[PDB]
Amino acid sequence: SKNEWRKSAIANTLLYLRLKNIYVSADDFVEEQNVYVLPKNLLKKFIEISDVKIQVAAFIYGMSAKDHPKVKEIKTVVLVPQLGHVGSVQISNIPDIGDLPDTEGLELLGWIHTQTEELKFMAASEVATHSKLFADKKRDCIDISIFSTPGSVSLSAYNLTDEGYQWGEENKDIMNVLSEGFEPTFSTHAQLLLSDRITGNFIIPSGNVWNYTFMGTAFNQEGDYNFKYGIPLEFYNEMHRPVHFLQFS
Repeated sequence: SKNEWRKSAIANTLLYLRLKNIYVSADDFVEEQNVYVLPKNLLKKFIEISDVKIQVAAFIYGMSAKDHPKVKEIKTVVLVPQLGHVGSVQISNIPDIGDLPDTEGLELLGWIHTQTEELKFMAASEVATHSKLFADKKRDCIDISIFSTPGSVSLSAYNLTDEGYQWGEENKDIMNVLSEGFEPTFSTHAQLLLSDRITGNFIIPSGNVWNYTFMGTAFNQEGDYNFKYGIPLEFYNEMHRPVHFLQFS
């Protein structure tokens, strides 16, 4: 619907106001665990480009800080082609950004995403998505979950347990008419800090578009996509609107 598209784009124009009230998860320090540090500028943009209803996700990359090897500063957010849902998101593969400058020395740290339900653990869909991405690759990757609701955003970071990965691998394609054997205790608290004392940037798809929610037939979940440094488009940018052509070859 043209009218619904117009209304939904307007609804997102107020998302910047949620950055006026930011809540970050905190717990007793554990010296054996890493501390993950998110630049405020990345959070601001990430929220600005998100949706009030449909989940939006991206990969986080970074490296150790100067003061301490166990402080991981997030340098770059990689927005990859995805197809979002209420309560879940289909994310394309861990991206190849090796051909880009200043990517040497960057570690894959995990993923970041928005959600519209307040929880104290990774949801069933979160667990499945996380396992699909990281189970055979890098199990120490974190999940930064952002509860986005009128007036505010709340940030919590999680690790997935081996039990969590085990169960996630048994649920390969998502449809939450499911969740048999799901346990809220599959995830543990990871240590997160928000900081305006550091700044970060974005890597985006070579063709700019990342939101395939309304272009499902063109989405290639197992696609080999190309990437570049850039400014990410907002969810209801007109470039994300489906268009049709009649072909004569």
